[PDB]
Amino acid sequence: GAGSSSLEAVRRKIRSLQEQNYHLENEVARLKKLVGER
Amino acid sequence: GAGSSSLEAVRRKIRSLQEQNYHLENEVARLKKLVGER
Repeated sequence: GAGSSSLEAVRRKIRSLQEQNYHLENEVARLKKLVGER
Repeated sequence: GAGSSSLEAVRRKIRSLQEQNYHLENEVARLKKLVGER
């Protein structure tokens, strides 16, 4: 009743988000490195 | 859905990763728009 937060749902969200975290992290990081204008 | 185990750890990893997703998403995005190099 007053508990549960979808383990499978959060499991796929955690794993998925994780991938995106490293994807956006490396994307942004590499983005700057690629940019590094001025 | 269902589970009951580290729901807090995963819930925090999901919530955290989520925030980072939107943080890096809005960051990178605004970046590519900011960098607009080359």
